[PDB]
Amino acid sequence: MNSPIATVEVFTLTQPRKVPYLGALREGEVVNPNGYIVRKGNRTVYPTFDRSVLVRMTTEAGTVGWGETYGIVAPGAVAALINDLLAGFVIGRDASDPSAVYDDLYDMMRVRGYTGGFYVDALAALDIALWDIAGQEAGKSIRDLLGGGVDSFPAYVSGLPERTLKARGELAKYWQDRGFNAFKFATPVADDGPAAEIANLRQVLGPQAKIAADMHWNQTPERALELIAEMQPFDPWFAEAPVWTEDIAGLEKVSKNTDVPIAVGEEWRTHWDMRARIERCRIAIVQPEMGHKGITNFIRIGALAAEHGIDVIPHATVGAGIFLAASLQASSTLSMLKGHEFQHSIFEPNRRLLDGDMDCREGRYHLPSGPGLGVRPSEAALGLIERI
Amino acid sequence: MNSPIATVEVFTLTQPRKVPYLGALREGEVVNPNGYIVRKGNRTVYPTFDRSVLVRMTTEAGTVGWGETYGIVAPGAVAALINDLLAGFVIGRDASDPSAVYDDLYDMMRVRGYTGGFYVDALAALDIALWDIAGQEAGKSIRDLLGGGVDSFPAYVSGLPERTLKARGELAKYWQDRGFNAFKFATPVADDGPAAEIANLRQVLGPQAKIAADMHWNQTPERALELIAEMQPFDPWFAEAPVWTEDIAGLEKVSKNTDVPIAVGEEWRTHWDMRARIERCRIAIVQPEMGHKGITNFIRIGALAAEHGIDVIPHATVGAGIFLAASLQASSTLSMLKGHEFQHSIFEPNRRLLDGDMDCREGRYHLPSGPGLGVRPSEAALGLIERI
Ligand code: NA
Ligand code: NA
Repeated sequence: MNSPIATVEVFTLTQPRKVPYLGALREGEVVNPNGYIVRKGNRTVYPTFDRSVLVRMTTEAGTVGWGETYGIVAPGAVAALINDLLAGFVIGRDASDPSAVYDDLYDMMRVRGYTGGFYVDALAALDIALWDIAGQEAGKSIRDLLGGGVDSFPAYVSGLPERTLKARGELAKYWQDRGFNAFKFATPVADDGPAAEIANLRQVLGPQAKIAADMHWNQTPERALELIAEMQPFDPWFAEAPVWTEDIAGLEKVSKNTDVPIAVGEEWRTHWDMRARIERCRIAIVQPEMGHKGITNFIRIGALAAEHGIDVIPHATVGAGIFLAASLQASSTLSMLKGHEFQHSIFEPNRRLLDGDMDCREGRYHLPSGPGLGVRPSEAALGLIERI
Repeated sequence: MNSPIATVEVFTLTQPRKVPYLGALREGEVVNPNGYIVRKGNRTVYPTFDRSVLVRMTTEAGTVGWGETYGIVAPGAVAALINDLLAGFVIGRDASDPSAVYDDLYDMMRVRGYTGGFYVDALAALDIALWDIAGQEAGKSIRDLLGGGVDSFPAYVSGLPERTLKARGELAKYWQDRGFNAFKFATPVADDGPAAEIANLRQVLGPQAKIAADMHWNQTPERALELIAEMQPFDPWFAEAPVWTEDIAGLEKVSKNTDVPIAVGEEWRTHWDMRARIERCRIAIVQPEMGHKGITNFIRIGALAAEHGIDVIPHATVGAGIFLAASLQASSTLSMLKGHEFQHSIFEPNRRLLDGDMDCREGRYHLPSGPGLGVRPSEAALGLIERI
């Protein structure tokens, strides 16, 4: 029934970015070795390309599962973890209980403090591939295997890649006319500030639209609160990532001193990360990123949200569509799911990279139909992947 | 004058000697074909060879600094991080303000959640190399660059690698007679349990000996409190790692419900990790590991401990002697320093792998003389290093 894992193969898929992105670099920033650039304003490194890490996992019987995680930065890190260490402890196991395999792999390195970061990125890719196999072997979609899920849910527009405030609103209105009712903007994009941006968006989109602000971490708690106050006359849906990730005291302060819902969680890895915040802060929404987390982690974060009446609105990002499909599968089973980030500019071009009916239209994701993940890399994608 | 960094070279060094496991290999334990072994107790993975990652960093003027981090598992992860991402951001910088460079590197990935693990392992190795250069350029030891430190301080015996209770007591006494006054044992080891072990050690060593219990993580807070209460009559020096690292609520419960000092922190990476625990828990002792952390992080943790009256008792782990030399340099400056882990099997490799006069004799560490770290790899070590 469940055939042992025979092989674990790691790949990268690297392609040119197809969105204007270098407009964010306004301070004379220079490309560093291997194509990296640091934005001076937030000190964060960015790739000059799109890249993710893909895993092909094959049973003795020939069932092929796929997983994926972040590969934008030093994909050799995940590749080393899998090739040197983790693959050996997956091979010979089977997919009868994927979460048991995850928990064993996690346990190998937890006491040495590798409880997140690249280690969990690696585990995420293996976990998605193993659940894909489990579903295929059962003849069930992952969501079915997880107890049942819905086949569609709301999607919000993320990413307004235009140079001017005016053109950003025109882009949002274009998406509104396509049947989207929920939107998010990033505060560093906003030249006259987040208040002027939300003011424009609110005017353009009308009072019924949901308009969230991604505050993108780089504030003191006091400044975060000031900016949230400036935005609040325009009815923000939520304020996301008001302070640095490490600053739980600062998040606590922000969350207890505004009524604007606070959303966090894209950069977490496990429910343990969630526990550290919700035990201290007022968190309205969690925003898990499947590519960092894997299905086992995502399901446990979802269950913890249900315990505390916290809404779940998952993140989305640069990737081939494999971890996104995983996100949809897992998200669909969650009682606290309100909807899901939609990166139109990433999703649209990568239809070519996938076999499988995953769609997003008229403000809703439509889940794929097949057993397991329901998607796989297309023949075109297989021509592009490189071994790592 | 501080000359800009020209080159960053990454190596592994695999040792011809092997530190004992604490806990004899047991029926059913498997040597994986990948060269790793998972232990039946905590399900932590262990290597079959001791190995660390070394970094040689060279200025344009030709000053050579050395750093070191963990390499026991998947050293390709750190190597990829350094070769692909980090080295390019260090090249061109100088050692005038090593902590500024550390901060810039850390900031590149913090919003994506890479705030620890292998990322900070890699930063630790670079940070140690940069301080080594800074010292040599100033003609000052690292401790003198940091405002001055002691030239020696007490070491304690951090574990007792023998296969019986009786033999571990005899080994403790052997070290007591050779100048040691403080000892630690691992609670899962004795067949009769940790109360039986501490009772034996107390009887063998006498009232004056400090005897700590390393609880090795795998307890509920309730079970940890039960075991601590059983050991309590025998005057434990501290109870280390009573619950899982991620279980901050569990650590709070333990620390608030025993008067036995609680010690944690070898598997942390930054002062952020400390802040998350000390805000909620009663921590008596922090135990930073230089190989995971680097000088910048280690000193910040020391300063935070000083602010809160928390004792600092650093960890030690097998390596070539580079991160250990860094540990002694940084520890020597700390007002809260109350000792430092030692084991014969951990220290001994550095006698052949390092040139320099770092020592441990009669139960005390003695710091090397000379600028920077005051040590560098020996001809033997330069022979054995392999590029990665
Ligand atoms: Na997010
Ligand atoms: Na320790």
